Parts: sequence; C-alpha cells; structure tokens
Amino acid sequence: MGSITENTSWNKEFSAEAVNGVFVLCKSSSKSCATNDLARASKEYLPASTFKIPNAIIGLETGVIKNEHQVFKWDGKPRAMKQWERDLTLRGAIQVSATPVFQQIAREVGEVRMQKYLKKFSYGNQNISGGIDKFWLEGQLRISAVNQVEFLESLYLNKLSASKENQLIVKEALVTEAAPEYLVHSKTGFSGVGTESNPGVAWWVGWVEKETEVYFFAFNMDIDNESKLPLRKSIPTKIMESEGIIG
Amino acid sequence: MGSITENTSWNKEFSAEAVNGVFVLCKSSSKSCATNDLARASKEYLPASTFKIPNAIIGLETGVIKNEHQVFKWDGKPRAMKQWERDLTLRGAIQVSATPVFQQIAREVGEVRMQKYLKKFSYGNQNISGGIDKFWLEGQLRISAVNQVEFLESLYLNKLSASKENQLIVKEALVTEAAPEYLVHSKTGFSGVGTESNPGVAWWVGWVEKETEVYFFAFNMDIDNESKLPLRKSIPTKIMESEGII
Repeated sequence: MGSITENTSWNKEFSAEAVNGVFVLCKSSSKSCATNDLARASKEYLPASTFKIPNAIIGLETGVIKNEHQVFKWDGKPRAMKQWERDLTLRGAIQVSATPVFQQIAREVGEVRMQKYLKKFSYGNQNISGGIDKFWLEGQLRISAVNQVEFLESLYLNKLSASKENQLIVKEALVTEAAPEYLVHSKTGFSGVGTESNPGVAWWVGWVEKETEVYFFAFNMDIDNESKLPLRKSIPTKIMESEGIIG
Repeated sequence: MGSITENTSWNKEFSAEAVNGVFVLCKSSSKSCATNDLARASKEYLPASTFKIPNAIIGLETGVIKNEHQVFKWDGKPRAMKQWERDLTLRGAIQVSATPVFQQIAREVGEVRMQKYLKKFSYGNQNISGGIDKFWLEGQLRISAVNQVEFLESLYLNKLSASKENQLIVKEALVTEAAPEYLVHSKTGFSGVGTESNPGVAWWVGWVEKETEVYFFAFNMDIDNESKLPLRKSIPTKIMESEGII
C-alpha cells in the first residue's frame, strides 16, 4: 500500500460495543489506507481460519487439491461442528470453515512446501512451528491487519506466486455477498476465547469490488466470550455502510 | 443433452401469472433435464442480453478485452440507459447489461472471428447476420433453453473452446447471489415488447452450485409489456425454491 492514516470517525462503532479492535480499509485507486488504530493495525495475531485463504492457494498450487470442483468427502467420523459433518466443495469448506479439511491439506502439503509458499506470499511472521496441522490455530504464526490487506491486494491482482487459474479459483470461492454494484470476497477467523487477561482474536478480512473501485479490508478484535463473535462482521459492515461502500 | 422429460408440477407458476413460457432445469448435468413444455424447451429465440456470456468469453479469447481488470471507459456520449453512462468493469458491464460496451466488443471481434467462436460453442443457430453490433438484439441469431443449459454446463466445466482462465473470469462476473450453502451465476435478457400478436422474449439463464450439487437452468417467456419483466426471475425462482434448490 502507498499510505496509511489514522482517523476517529469509526471509533463510535467500537465504543458502542465495548470492543478493543482495529479496522483497516484501503482504496485501490489511491493506494491509501485508513485505520482507527495505527498501533493495532501493525500488531500481529494468530490468523486462525483466515489462513484458509493462503492454505487453499497452496493446496491448489501443490496439487493436493486437484481442481476447483474437488469434493472433500466426509469419512463419517465425528467432527467438532455438525456443519462440518458432510461432503464439501472448496467454497463449502471455506464458507463453513471446515478446519479438519484444511488440516488434512496442510499435512499433505508438508512443512518444506508450506514454509516456501509463506515466504513467497510474505505471509506474516512466516513461522510454522507448533505442528504442521495447527501452526495457524494454536502455534507461532502471526499476521497484522496491514499484512492481511497487502496479501489480499496481491491475490486480487493475481500477483501471488501461484498460477492465475489457482488465484481465480480461490477468489471465486471467497465470494460472500453479490449485488449488482458490488461483490464482497471475505473470510472470518476466531482463535478461541483465550482468557479475560489474555483474550482470543476474531477476524474478518476481504475486499469489495464496487463500481470500478476496489476496497481491501481487515478487521480484528479481542474476544473473551463467544457471544461477541458476530461483532467481527457487524462493526466493519457498519463502517463500510457509513462510508457508502456496501449496503 | 441426453433426454428431456416433462414435469407438470410447475405449470401453476406459469398459469397463475398468465405466462406463456418454458423452464428447463438439469440436476448434475444435461444427461437428464426436466421442463414444463417439451416443444418450447427446444424452440429458439433471440438471446438478447444473454449473449453477453459468449460475447465476454470471445472478447477475452481474442484479446479485445485485455484481461480480468479491464475498465470500459465511458466517452461521455449519450447511452440508452443512464445506468450505462459510467466507467464499468467486466462484471459491472454484465450486471447492468451495458449493451453499447458489448456492441463495441463485437465490432472489434469482427464477423469472421465471431462466426468461428459461435460455431466452436455450438451457440444456437450460429446465425450472425443482421449487423455485427446488433445480430443478437434484432438480427437472425436464435437459441433455445436446452442449448443455453448445454452451453452453460460447458462453461461451468471449463470445456468451452477458450482458456480455463477466461472461462473462470466470466464465471466470476456472472455471480448474482451468494449464500453460505449456494452460489447463483446468472444472466437476464429482454428482446423488447414487440406486439400482442408478435411478442418479445425475456430470459433468465444460469446455474446454482448447492452443497456438492449443480443445477443448470434456462427460463424464457413471451412478453409484450415491460410491467411483466420481473416474472422472468420470479417464476423460475419460485420453481427452484419449491425444488429446494435456493
């Protein structure tokens, strides 16, 4: 990105909900970003399920995921969420956030190739220690809101070190809202509730293609109670609504 | 397509609105399709703006459309709808149905290349006579609901005679509804009102990717009054709702 500035016009959206968090919103045409909290925008957190973005691309690029029509069959063995207990397409697995599918993908990719792609993608601190199938969930991997938007811009432009085909496949799988004037591509994440003193993190990252403009965004917040989870989308949605981008 | 079978259970969605039309619905593949009207399923009509699908693919394949991020700049000269009087992306031009953008694409593609691609795509009667920039609007080109679903299935499978990249670009541009369990890719069309004796045609074609299944669809209807236009979506939507698809 070309620039970043701190603003205060979004602060009310956080204070109204007693949330400690950050929103970063970048306009493609001007390469300029705005945030409510410059310091927090550079702080690095567990990606949790936002990692499904690079993991999907790496899965495709290595051939672990055959193509965009791959179905990930459920083996009948119980999963942590009922919604995960079914056959899933790539978009399906991303949209219900079926972590076990992606844990199997990561295992097949393996440490050497995973390390290589995270370096190529400049993905956070690029630290995959903690187990090949959990580094992004409970391990050492950390990424900032600024880094999320940088990464997403590269994906949008097909500038990642992967085939254009594979970037396109992932981009379509990430579509979460379609309107005649805009398309939203996005992914949520949630590390857990942590403790009161050491809270978890929740994310919502993505981009909005709106007329001929493109807006890259990354939201994160501290979370110590699962009841607060919907705020990860409502706060940034309200901000982007008040900016006239969506809604 | 393998076989097409009559399903009389959707008739009420048509009769309730006094509409003469056809819906063609195919689960998984065009091996077996269902319809309310065997004869009309294969009757060929002007594609109107449903032609924006092959035209976009051909524009990309020929390099007339440079890439996925091409902006079609408005020259500031009057266009037939105010919503077309602005710079547009490829998805934008498709979604608002900006005919003049696609007319210019067609002119640049040219007759020889256009004919070649419609033959490759098996697109309707492949008749491009009536002027390079209006054959799908008022010319001799005709396509049926069955042929639309065949063509859309090929696109979905990346099996058209075009790069996989170009087919993926057009597929994303066609996304019109996103839900956690389903994605709808679709395009409307409307030839005009014609006359009570010789009505125009309205279309809605596309596919729904639901759970691990895919459903290809094509709807058309006779239309002589623009008031009836929303029926081109509401009738097939009601049918697909009652099938449990959307």
